[PDB]
Amino acid sequence: VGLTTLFWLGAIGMLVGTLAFAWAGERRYYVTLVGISGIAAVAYVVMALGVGWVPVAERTVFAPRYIDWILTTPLIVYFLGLLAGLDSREFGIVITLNTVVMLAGFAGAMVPGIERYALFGMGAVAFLGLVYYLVGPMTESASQRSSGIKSLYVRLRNLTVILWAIYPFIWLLGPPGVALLTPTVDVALIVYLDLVTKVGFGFIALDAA
Ligand SMILES: *C/C=C(C)/C=C/C=C(C)/C=C/C1=C(C)CCCC1(C)C
Ligand SMILES: [Cl-]
Repeated sequence: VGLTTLFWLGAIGMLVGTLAFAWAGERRYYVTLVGISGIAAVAYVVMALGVGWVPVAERTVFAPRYIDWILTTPLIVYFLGLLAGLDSREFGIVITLNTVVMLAGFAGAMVPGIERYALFGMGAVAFLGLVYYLVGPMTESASQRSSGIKSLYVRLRNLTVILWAIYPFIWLLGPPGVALLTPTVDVALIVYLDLVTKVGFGFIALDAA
């Protein structure tokens, strides 16, 4: 099982999700889910073709992964913000916090020296602030909606919080960090997480609709 095989698997999974969401497509929600998995599909194909594998010191960094995350994770937060009924100002805070996490990870991965752990730490701090907004203010806000919408928000929120919290550990234990986990295992774990936090996320929304 090679890296390219794992990338192709993620590509196929994202593509199936993309077509499923487009078919089922309230247009805003369905269009967002197409963007979430559609962008990831492209990133995985590019990586499957061997494009964007950047050598850094003694590790290999996958640049398309971080461009993907920077564009798709704010769309996931946007989806959750619509469910919770955020005003346009609360959106700005959480999307700003999200972008800090994603940019810090991208920069830390691309830096060869130990300064990269300083960048990782900053993303960790901003992530804790993002979790606070999901579990607190956004949950208060979602409470004002129908019982079914509130229930859907809580289920997507917990899926999001629990799984997103695993990524920094995979990053740190993998090549970008202490380089303990091997690239193949590290990639396999992230392909699984990407698929669940995007396509699984999406199908839980379809089921409730
Ligand atoms: C579809 C892709 C998803 C949901 C990716 C999520 C990625 C994260 C939650 C990554 C978080 C990170 C930290 C909290 C600190 C810095 C390193 C990151 C980017 C792995
Ligand atoms: Cl990486």
